[PDB]
Amino acid sequence: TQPALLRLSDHLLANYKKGVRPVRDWRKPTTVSIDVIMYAILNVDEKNQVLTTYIWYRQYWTDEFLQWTPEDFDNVTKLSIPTDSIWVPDILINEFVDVGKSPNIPYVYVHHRGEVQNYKPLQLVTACSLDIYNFPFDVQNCSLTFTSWLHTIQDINITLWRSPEEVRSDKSIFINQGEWELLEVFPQFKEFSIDISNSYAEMKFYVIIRRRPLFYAVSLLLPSIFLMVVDIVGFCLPPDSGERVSFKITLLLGYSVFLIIVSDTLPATAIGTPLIGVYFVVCMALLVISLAETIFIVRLVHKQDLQRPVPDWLRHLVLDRIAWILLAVRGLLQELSSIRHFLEKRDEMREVARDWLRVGYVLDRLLFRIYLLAVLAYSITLVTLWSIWH
Amino acid sequence: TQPALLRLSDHLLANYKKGVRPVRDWRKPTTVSIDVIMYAILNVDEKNQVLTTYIWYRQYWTDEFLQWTPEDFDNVTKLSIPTDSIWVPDILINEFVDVGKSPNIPYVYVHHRGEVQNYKPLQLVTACSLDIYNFPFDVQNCSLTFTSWLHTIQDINITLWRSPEEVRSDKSIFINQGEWELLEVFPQFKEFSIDISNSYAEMKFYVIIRRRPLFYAVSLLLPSIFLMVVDIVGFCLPPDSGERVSFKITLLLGYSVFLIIVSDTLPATAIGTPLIGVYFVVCMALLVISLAETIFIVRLVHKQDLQRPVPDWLRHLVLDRIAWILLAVRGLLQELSSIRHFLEKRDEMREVARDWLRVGYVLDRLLFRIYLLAVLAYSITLVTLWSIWH
Amino acid sequence: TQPALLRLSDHLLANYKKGVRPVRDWRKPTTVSIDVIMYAILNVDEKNQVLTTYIWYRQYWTDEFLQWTPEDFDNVTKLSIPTDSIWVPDILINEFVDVGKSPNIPYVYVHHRGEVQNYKPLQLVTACSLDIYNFPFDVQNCSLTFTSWLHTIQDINITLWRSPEEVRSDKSIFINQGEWELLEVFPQFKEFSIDISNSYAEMKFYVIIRRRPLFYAVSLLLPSIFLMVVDIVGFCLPPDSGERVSFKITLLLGYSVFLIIVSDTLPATAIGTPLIGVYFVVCMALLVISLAETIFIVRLVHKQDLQRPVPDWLRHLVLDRIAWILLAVRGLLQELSSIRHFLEKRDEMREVARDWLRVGYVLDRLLFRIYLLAVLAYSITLVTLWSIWH
Amino acid sequence: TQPALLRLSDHLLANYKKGVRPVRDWRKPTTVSIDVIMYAILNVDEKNQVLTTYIWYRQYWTDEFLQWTPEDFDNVTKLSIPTDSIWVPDILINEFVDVGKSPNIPYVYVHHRGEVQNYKPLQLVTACSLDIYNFPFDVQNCSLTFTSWLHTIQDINITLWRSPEEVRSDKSIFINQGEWELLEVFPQFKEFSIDISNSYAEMKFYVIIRRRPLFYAVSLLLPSIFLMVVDIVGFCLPPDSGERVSFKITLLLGYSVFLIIVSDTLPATAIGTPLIGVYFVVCMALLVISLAETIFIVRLVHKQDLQRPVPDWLRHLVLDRIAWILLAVRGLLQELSSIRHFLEKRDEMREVARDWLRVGYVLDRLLFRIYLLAVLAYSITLVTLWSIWH
Amino acid sequence: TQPALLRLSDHLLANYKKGVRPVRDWRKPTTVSIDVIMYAILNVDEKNQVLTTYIWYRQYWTDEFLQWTPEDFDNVTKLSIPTDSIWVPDILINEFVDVGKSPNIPYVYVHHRGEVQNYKPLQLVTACSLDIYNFPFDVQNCSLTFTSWLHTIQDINITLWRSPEEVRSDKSIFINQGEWELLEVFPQFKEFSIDISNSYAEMKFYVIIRRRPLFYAVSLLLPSIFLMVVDIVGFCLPPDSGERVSFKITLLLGYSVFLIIVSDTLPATAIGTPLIGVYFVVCMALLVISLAETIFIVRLVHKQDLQRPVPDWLRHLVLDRIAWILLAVRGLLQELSSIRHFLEKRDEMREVARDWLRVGYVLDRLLFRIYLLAVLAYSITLVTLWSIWH
Ligand SMILES: O=S(=O)(c1cccc(Cl)c1)n1ccc2c(N3CCNCC3)nc3ccccc3c21
Ligand SMILES: O=S(=O)(c1cccc(Cl)c1)n1ccc2c(N3CCNCC3)nc3ccccc3c21
Ligand SMILES: O=S(=O)(c1cccc(Cl)c1)n1ccc2c(N3CCNCC3)nc3ccccc3c21
Repeated sequence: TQPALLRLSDHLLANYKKGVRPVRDWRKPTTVSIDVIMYAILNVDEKNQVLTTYIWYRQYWTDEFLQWTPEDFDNVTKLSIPTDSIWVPDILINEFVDVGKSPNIPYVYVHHRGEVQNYKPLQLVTACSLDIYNFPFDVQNCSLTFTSWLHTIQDINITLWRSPEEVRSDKSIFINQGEWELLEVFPQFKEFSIDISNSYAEMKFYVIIRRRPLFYAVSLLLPSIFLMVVDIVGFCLPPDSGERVSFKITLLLGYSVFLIIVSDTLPATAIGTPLIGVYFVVCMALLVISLAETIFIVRLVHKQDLQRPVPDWLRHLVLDRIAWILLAVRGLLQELSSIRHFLEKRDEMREVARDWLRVGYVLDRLLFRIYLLAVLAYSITLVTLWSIWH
Repeated sequence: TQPALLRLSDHLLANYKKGVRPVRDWRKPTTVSIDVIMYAILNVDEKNQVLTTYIWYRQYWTDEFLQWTPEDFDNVTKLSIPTDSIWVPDILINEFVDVGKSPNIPYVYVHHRGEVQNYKPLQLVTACSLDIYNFPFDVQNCSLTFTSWLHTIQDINITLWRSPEEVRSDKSIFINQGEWELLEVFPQFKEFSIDISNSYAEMKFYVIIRRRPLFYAVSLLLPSIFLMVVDIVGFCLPPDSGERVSFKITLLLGYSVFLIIVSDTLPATAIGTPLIGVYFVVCMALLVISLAETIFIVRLVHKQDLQRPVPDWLRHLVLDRIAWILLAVRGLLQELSSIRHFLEKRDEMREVARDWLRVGYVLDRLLFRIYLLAVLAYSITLVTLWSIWH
Repeated sequence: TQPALLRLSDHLLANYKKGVRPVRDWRKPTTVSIDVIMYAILNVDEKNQVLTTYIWYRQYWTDEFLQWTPEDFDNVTKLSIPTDSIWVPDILINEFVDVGKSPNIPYVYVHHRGEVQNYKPLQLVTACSLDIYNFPFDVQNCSLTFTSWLHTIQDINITLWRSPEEVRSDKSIFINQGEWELLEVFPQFKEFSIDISNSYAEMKFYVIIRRRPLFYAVSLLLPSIFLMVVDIVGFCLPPDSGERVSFKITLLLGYSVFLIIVSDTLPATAIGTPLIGVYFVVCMALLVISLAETIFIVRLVHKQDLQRPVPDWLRHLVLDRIAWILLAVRGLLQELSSIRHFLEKRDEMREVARDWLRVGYVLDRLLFRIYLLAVLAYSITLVTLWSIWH
Repeated sequence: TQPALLRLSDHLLANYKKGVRPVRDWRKPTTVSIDVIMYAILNVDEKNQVLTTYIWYRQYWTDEFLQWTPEDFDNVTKLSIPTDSIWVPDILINEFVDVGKSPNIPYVYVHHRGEVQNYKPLQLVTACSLDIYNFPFDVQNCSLTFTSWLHTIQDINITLWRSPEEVRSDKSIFINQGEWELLEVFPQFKEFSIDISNSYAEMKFYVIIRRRPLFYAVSLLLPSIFLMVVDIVGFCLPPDSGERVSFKITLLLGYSVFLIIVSDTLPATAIGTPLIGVYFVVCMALLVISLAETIFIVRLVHKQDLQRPVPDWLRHLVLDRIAWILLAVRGLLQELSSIRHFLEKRDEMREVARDWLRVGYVLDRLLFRIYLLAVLAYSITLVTLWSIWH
Repeated sequence: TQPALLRLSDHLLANYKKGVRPVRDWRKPTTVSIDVIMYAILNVDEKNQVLTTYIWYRQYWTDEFLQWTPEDFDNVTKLSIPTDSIWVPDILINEFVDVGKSPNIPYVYVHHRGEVQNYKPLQLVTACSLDIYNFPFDVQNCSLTFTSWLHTIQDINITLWRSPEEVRSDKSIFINQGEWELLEVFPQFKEFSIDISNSYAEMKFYVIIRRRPLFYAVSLLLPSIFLMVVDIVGFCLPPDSGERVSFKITLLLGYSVFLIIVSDTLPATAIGTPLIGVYFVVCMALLVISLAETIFIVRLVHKQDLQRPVPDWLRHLVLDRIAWILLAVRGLLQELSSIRHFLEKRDEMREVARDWLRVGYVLDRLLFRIYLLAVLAYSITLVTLWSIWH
């Protein structure tokens, strides 16, 4: 007479207590079968070490009070029952540090043998240990531990809806083209217990994610390479021009402000700084070495009246070995003699300055070649290190 | 006797179970008809790849328990019933990554034949794949998938309130003068199923939005064009002035800090960087070429005592082809001869410096003309590329 | 015997259905009277085009079930009834894009003739079209539309508690000394309908707000005026000092970084950039013109050995019109003749350089006077434009 | 037989209506006594003019239905009753602009004569007029107004739990070592009414808070003093060095970027800018005056061939008053005469340059002393202004 | 017949009042035992002085109404009861300034003797006094005070689940690899009372946390050390080069912008600035002393025509003590005499300049050695200060 669904709901939900664990025998536990599918990785924050993810969570447990024979209710084998009208296990993650805002699913499926299926999306804000030692190429290993917060293993036990390999290989609906790439979700079962009898069943899903380094390529490689290129270009200025040192100090200031600004996007952790800091300080050291070379050559070639003739050893070395590597008539005569003396003194000072300038030019050429070779070696080493990771 | 609305509500809502799917026959599904109208696009986030929109959502389904004959209730054909007192389908979006804060509508309209109409505004925070390859002019294609989270197609099915063309052409109440322009909302129906029998009905609304490029015109074109203009202006400084290199390095530092600052507003994605990065690095390369030309000409024209006479080939080439393209009396005599020798040496050095300066000036003029032509060609290419898109 | 309030509440709220529209005749609508008073303008966001305001909202409608005769209840004419125990119209704003967090008022006043008065504070996050074409002095015109989300005009109709002039003139409790100044709140009634019979009653309150320009006076006028002042000061440096160009380029870099930083506080919209951008780029053009003038004069006065005597036309023009507007004895003789020749050549080069320097100085004086006049004219024009708006 | 608490709760809460104002006579009001204790000042935002505070709020009113004789219930004189089971006045603050997240207290104490005590912590986000005219040393005067949102003075009246002096002197549990120091909380009672009969009782607590200036001492005084010190140091460079103007312009750029950056932490209001802006622009004007003095002296001492002998008046003044304040033999003769003429011309130019350099040096010394005296006077004035405030 | 759990729940929760404190005798209090385990320190905020932590909180109290004999219910000794169906003490923290978002645990364990165990995770936003006097190495001492907000010690009393040593030594599940290291959690019991009879029981957990200084090592030590190194490198430039002062001022500008930027990450408090500010201003003073030395030596060695011969005392001192520490024939003769006079004057000026340059060079060498020794002493002092803390 009455609709089958209405009669079934009246038969089930009448005198049904939602605060009672649904077992006819209190000794057996309610085995909750669990399944997790990753949807998206909303945020990985290396500063506070929290991982924000969106997952599709489903679970099913056998409710021994929501049972009926289909033949008495017009052959209905399953129906939807509100989640607030039945007992629901309190399965939640240990790693929680903040409650996620997720849509509330008001209905759950109940079968004629008691199986209750609960589908629900969950947004998770979980704490994790984020090691950024390989920051541009780091692969993270985050853990999600689903366990009952109160019930022991003798009340609520947790298993997997699907085989572990199927959960591992599930990468169908994951949002992929973001910053973080999901590798696998590995489920593992352990019994957490710090007491002889208080054993708690937990299910650990090791969410393994790999960062995509192409995000930071333009941000990191381009400015440093550009500034080394302009350093090489500016090395060509003559040392005695009087502007080479200004060029070098301006370039060093530019690199310093670049490093200080990029430090806002480079994370840090307690165990250690990311390894690319070593490369950045190596580039800083190369720029400082270039500046020191410029200052030394400027010292060599600067023309001041205290200059003395180039020593024999320095002259021979630089200009040979390094080069091959690379009556009132008497009263009238006195005034002319004095004028000639002054001109000779000026000419001798000019010649000494010329010799020092030649030595400085040869040394500058040699040191520029050495610096170019060092820069090429550093770039080749970086390229060959990047290649093996590919 | 009693008011018609009160009697109707008592007749309907008495012994009415809100946890039961409203069908007299459990085999037929409840066909939920759906309609979506876009109101505003609150935020498009290219970093986390989430789209925030506000939509006006209405749905109607046939409730087979909320039926009456109007003649028995003073000819009432419809009435408002609280949303919490009736069964409501759990239609929600798959793309959800965060629950939106939207006003709660407490009433729904119910007709005398069971049709229940639910009007509700929804704020959506949905994940989408944002491709910014054409960042200033990119058109996005975001999907909204409305489906029942639990019920299969044999329980809840989804259709459209209006024809697909009407939903596509709906741009009436959309907030238009913002950053993002709505092109169309294209509805499509698919059956999502990863099981033989567990088929789920879904309705996909492809929200297609086009960015307005005029937002970033002042931010991008103006600084680069201004810095190229000042580069052209500063190219006029004489190479031997001793300040041209300082001008060029200061300009390069300014452009570098501009690029680093503007990188904070330029988004990036895993698949690739926006194409305007190519244009920006081309402008950087042009500035670097200008600096290298300045340094080369400074090398040519710098006056130092090691200068040798201009070679025959270089002199002929630059100054012709490129130009057309563009007794104690004897003792007295000795001192005078020495003075004349010193003056002649200084004059010869000055003349050699003059020849080198002339060659450098001619080369600088030619290279300035070439650089101006290259800049004009680049600007014309950019303008003609912008024209075809208009 | 029993307290009058208890008896009255038992008489009213017993067998009272809160899901029924309170009319004895379903044909007549419930006329809801609305009054709105602005408290504060929490935030006006020109980027996402959302307006955040706090208002004091009160409404009253005639409930035909909450009626009694005072003489039967100890002459009680009004009482407070919980808001959750009575029917409340679902009046809410169309412009909503996010739900506002506002305190919940648990009680409403009910009179003996059915009038139910609902007082409630509301925080509103509404979308609006913000035109910043006159950004420092722009007056905004935001609309708040109160209407029933579900009920048509035949069920719920909306009017005004007070006359439109009284609502317009209400500026008593508004927080005034903030950034935004409230001009008026203009109420207007319209019938929103996109169907023959589905007519919806709405009440539009045009919130008109004017920005106070004194916020940005120090932020905008002071840096630009200061940098023009230092440009005028630095124009006094001699062109041949060798540091005027460095001064000008440093000043231009400072103005560029100022503009880039201040762009973070200058909003932009799709329809167009704020008009003060024109003034800012005019200041940029004036600085660039100053730099170009400095470079031109440096070109004129720079002393290099390729200098030729000043042409007759240029000399006459600049130095008149612009100025008015503003035997071994023979062997001994040969060496002396050669020395005299060298000294004469050097003196002639020095004299040519002196003539060119004089011409450059006169031209620099004239162009400095012209630039000062142009700057004064620009400042006077800005002051006059500001005065007429006052 | 039964427990005393259970019997008392059954006697009280049975047939008890929580929607009725608890008075046997509706003519008398429920006098709510209010006490407020400040816990912490979470945030004072001068931009949006909102004050965030945490307070400990307690109130007690006489409930005439929750009365019993202790002798009938095992001498129980008080008990805890859930807040949701009794009538609670809707006392809330007018100044609210956002609802505060505060813990919910589920129990209230009820005495045997009806006194109901409600203890609750409250987080308040209230709008206030923040005058920052004395920004580093400003004392704010914020108002908290507790009143019933609906009930008039004939229904709910408000008084103080403690005497006003006790509320004023309460600074025990306030968090003190933060940025803001609490001076006093002054309670005042007023009757808010804009109608003859609609009088509302309100209680205003004037929260008076004084900012601690030691927060911004390092941020403001240190950079300006340091840049003044380096300005004084750089004033010692010789004017003819050719780098003094570059030093001054670099220093000016540094101060400009410092001011622009510190503007991000200096708030502004509609009524007026903070007074320390005057001091900052005075420092800026001092730096500009130093730059102008440097440029003027550079103009005086610059050596160019157009220099003319120092005028008699300038020479006398600067160098006295300011200083005290601080045959082929004839053919042979012609060539020597010409050489002597050239040397004499060069020597005369050098002597004129020397005289101008001496005048410039004396003037530079005098102006440096004047500038040092002005800087010392400004620093002394600032110190003596700070002393009187201490 | 019926399931044991259902019968037990019916026996307990029937006619059970959840608003009544569960004691058969109202004179005895409900002794709540408290245990707290720290999970993670989400955020320590020194600006607003708030501490955000996640803790695992469990409590148990004896409910005298939830008691049964196991033999009558199939030997059930414990069961799970919903938290909303029983009386729960209102234990919450005094230090709260904002409510934390934590998962809600819906079940609590109840034993057959009345013991009710409540497990719950809590996110705490508590105010604390953060002293950053030793900012890089500071250890904080934050207090968490658990007490009943309403009930006095005669109603609810608080003790510890475990011994204080066990609570102190608990560092098992704390997230350790973050910025903050947990030292211990020290529980202490006090009776808070400001009245003769209104005594409140409270339990204080002194959360003691130590910051890990390795976070800021790269951010602080590296830039200052690098800028000192480049200062030492640039000290080698010859004083008469004309670019040493420009190098020094550019370096000072770089250090100034570094300090201004790093001030954004250096917190400040009312009681005092962090001690590393002293070291930073010492580095500033060292750089300023270097600049002043450079300016002084530039003054000494600058060549201008007003130079006078080096005084006897200065010459002797610097060049000895500091060095050891480190007829028409007559008409023909007149012209030659005049030429010789001019050449002699120029030579004498050159010789005076040479002597002054020698003195300046010796003084510059000595002062560079002194500055290097001072820098080495400062670095050694910093290293030895860091060693003793290790
Ligand atoms: O044995 S313990 O007292 C213990 C003793 C010493 C070190 C440690 Cl680390 C633990 N203990 C065991 C589980 C557990 C728990 N969980 C119950 C199961 N679901 C998650 C919450 N919360 C707690 C909250 C506060 C204090 C203790 C506990 C606790
Ligand atoms: O007389 S008024 O209409 C009036 C007329 C003209 C200017 C002004 Cl400023 C007020 N009026 C008086 C109190 C009051 C009120 N409070 C009731 C007491 N608790 C706080 C809220 N809310 C309102 C909300 C909207 C409109 C009016 C009011 C209002
Ligand atoms: O004696 S007091 O009036 C008092 C008098 C003078 C200075 C001080 Cl500092 C207190 N007083 C004692 C406890 C207490 C309290 N707690 C009850 C126990 N749990 C936490 C909240 N809230 C309050 C809220 C407002 C006003 C007073 C109190 C208060």
